[PDB]
Amino acid sequence: YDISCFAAGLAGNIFALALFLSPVTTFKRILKAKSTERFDGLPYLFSLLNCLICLWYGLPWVADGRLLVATVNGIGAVFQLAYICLFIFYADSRKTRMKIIGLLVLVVCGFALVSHASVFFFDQPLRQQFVGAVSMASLISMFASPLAVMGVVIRSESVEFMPFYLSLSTFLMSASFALYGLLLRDFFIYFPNGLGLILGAMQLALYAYYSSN
Amino acid sequence: SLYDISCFAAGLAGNIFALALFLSPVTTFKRILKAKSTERFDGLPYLFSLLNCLICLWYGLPWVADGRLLVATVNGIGAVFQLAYICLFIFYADSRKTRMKIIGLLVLVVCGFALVSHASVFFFDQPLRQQFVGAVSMASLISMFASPLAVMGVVIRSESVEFMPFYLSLSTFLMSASFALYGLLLRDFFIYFPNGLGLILGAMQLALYAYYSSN
Amino acid sequence: DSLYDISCFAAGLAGNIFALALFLSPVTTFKRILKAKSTERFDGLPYLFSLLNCLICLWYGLPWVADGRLLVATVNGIGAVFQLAYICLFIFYADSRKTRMKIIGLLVLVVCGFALVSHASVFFFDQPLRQQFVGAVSMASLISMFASPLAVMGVVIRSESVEFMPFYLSLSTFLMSASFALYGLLLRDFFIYFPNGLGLILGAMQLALYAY
Ligand SMILES: CCCCCCCCCO[C@@H]1O[C@H](CO)[C@@H](O)[C@H](O)[C@H]1O
Repeated sequence: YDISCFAAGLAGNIFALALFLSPVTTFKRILKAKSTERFDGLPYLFSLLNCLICLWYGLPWVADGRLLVATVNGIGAVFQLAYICLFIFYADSRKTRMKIIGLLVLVVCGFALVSHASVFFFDQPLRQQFVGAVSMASLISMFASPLAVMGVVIRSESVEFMPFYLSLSTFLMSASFALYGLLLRDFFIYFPNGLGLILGAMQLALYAYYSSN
Repeated sequence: SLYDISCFAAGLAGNIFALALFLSPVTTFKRILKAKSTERFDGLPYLFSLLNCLICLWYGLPWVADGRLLVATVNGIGAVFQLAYICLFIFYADSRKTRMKIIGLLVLVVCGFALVSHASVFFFDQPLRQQFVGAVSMASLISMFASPLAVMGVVIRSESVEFMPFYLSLSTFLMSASFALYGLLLRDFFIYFPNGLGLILGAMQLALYAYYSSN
Repeated sequence: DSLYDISCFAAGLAGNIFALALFLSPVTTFKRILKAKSTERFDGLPYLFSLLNCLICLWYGLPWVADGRLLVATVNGIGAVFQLAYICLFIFYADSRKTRMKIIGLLVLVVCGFALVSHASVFFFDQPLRQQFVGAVSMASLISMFASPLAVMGVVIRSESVEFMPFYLSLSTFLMSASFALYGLLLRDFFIYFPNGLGLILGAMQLALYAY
């Protein structure tokens, strides 16, 4: 019973590694110029903020018996950090440079603030509930982009901006982590990951629809 | 007792008043029905509304919150009506983009709702369940208020009450008042707060209607 | 006894005095409005949002909601009064009937709504859950206000000009945020510390930006 839970966690984590390779396309495009035209820099920053707070949830002081999420969000957050660090010097125009760096300062300092406030002001079991609520809120907030790109596919009647390799992996990742939180009976892990399972399932199905015809 | 009877009277009153609100888009859907076009109309609000009605309906049901059944009844009959609407629309939709958009959002709302209901009964044992489904529900209902506030804005800017009918505004004012009374009697915050907030909005709406209708 | 109290009251008073500059900040606009007698160039909503914030926080400050929260009621009270004065001047000096009606309607919504949530807070909730509720609502408000100065920082970074964003205002705001942060810190009240800690961060970033 335990073994299956742990295996599920490892599987979900390793699956997340695949989703993390998705933004490499714009990063290929940076050598010429890094804006990117038609695209906006902040989401990567946003994603890292999320991964930070979730990593906070993962740590043993906040919630006991919840080790693996700290692992996936940790390696994920670090890899994101690499992205923003790469962006800011290669940023186009000083204005963009300063904006992204500033927002980064905001994220790091703020996360330090909520980490500190969380560990100081809150005693168990409240601490877990709070950091949990914030984590679930972040994960749910993130889902906006896949829903939007789904909208774009419907509008264009074409998968012109939606890759399958990324999508299938994310579907598997949500299913796995949903199983993780469900088996662990921790709601904060289960719910958003289940919602992600739904959004991904819709993604795969609609992809079948527009790839077919 | 007098409290049981009053509670039922308030709940039912809210139900009957609300019925007008649910039947309000029947004119637009009749016009949609004519010439079988959804080109001119959208279309999405029925999804946002169905999601809301389901989550409040879940709250009403006896497993999550007991003795608040009339809420389940209004939200249920309401959800069926909205579902009929999105179905009529979804087949009568003009262009594949609109039809498939509505289909997708429908799958999204229904599966999502299933997820939150199931999680609610699974992960949560009483009374926290009631508190959770309550907060989610209250959040939804308060979120709905965006549209009438918006049309109040349109009325003020256009100095016209074209998009604000008194019959509807008054009826919804009454349902809000009634359910506000309902929660108030039940001493249920989750019922009282959003409908009370709605009572304020309906009151302002009726007032602005008075101000701008007179001339 | 411990050095809890001595720092505790002084932090609140000092923070309040530092805070005073922010409430007087838009008076320049009203000076420019008073000569103008228009309000065309300016809208209009921010004074209402700010009044809403100030009432929710003031309610939190009251002994009805929270015991031992004395200074907060004071600063938020002075704030609410000033904001109400602003809204009255804007609404009377309003440019166009549309603006006048927009503002009057929203003022009605805010005052009526706040009274509503006050009543519900004191009615439905018994301690300590009440303080937790009014705290959560207050915190959401205060954090919500923070969007606008961040917006002016965005405008400054994007537009090379450091127009708007006063150093006096920025320093005063950093100081008030920091002080009330210490107040929440000593009280071990999360709802007080967290938004003000965030304010200390935003003030720090702004201070950094004056060093263009
Ligand atoms: C969006 C969330 C905002 C705060 C929501 C929390 C409201 C607190 C619930 O109030 C009352 O507390 C009782 C316990 O004392 C409950 O058993 C009862 O059902 C309820 O009437």
